[PDB]
Amino acid sequence: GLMQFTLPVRLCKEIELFHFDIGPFENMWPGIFVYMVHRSCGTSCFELEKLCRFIMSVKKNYRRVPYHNWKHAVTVAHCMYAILQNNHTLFTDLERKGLLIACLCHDLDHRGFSNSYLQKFDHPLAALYSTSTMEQHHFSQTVSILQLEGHNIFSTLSSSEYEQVLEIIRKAIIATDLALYFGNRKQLEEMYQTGSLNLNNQSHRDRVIGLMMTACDLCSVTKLWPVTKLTANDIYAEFWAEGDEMKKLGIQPIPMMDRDKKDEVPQGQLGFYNAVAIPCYTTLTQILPPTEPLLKACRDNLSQWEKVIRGEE
Ligand SMILES: Cn1cc(-c2ccncc2)c(C(=O)N[C@@H]2CCN(c3ccc(Cl)cn3)C2)n1
Ligand SMILES: [Mg+2]
Ligand SMILES: [Zn+2]
Repeated sequence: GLMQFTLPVRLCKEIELFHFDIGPFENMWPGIFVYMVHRSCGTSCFELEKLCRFIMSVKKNYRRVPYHNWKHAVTVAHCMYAILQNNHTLFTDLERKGLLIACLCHDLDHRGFSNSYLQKFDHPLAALYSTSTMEQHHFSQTVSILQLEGHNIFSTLSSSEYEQVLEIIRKAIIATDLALYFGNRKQLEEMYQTGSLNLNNQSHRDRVIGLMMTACDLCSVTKLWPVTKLTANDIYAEFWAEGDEMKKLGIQPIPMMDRDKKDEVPQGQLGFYNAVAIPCYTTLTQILPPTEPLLKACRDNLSQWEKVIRGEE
């Protein structure tokens, strides 16, 4: 009950900002997660012992990949923490619980390869789950860990509440399949512009939560430029590895995954900003006005990639 988590002064103040970087000290990240749960959810939300064990079993189930790793998980959960803290009254006790856990679990057991590559490889997972292949696997790994002895962090919920939170988690993890993002954001754009967006409508809440998941997943593009630039190295380290595995299947990869084409990266980034990132944060800011600092930072990074292209860096 009375056993609070306390960060050092700099992290105490900066953890509240959208552009917070969790740091290189891996042993501090569990603690930073529990801190976020306690302030976002309460000190009564989860049994500490159950939560600690759960977190450690989650960490162990992320692989040693350049980008889709334990650090990405914690980084996505922080961006959701920042959203939820800036939007106190909008979300239910169940949603706050579920969404931090969904963010921590969203890339469980990622091998660093796209849905596309699994399907072209003919991976077993592409037979078990024909769409959102990796995301259905992430949800299936999340249920696994929740079902280890001592790892049921939701044990104090009723049967029906437990079913709702696992449905919040299922939808939130599926929503991280970027292929689903474009149509979701368009639906949200019309609903907002025609003033029919209704947050008591559950089908509507699910779409807004979907877009929050995309926002949190892409939050690399919302950091300060030195963080954004160095994070791009880890992302393209996985893209080029996949490119290499495509070329082993006898398939020319897209330029995004071809290391021979590292020259076209700065133009590649502008398209991403213009086609995904800026639209994602713009729509998020219309629906949830206090998430504007995400759109501001993303625009700052677009300007930096236009300077790279101009050779101002
Ligand atoms: C799934 N996802 C996440 C990210 C992400 C996230 C955070 N920082 C950066 C990229 C991207 C992403 O950058 N992808 C675009 C899509 C096209 N692309 C090209 C295209 C041609 C060349 Cl030569 C180089 N990159 C970059 N895609
Ligand atoms: Mg993913
Ligand atoms: Zn992710």
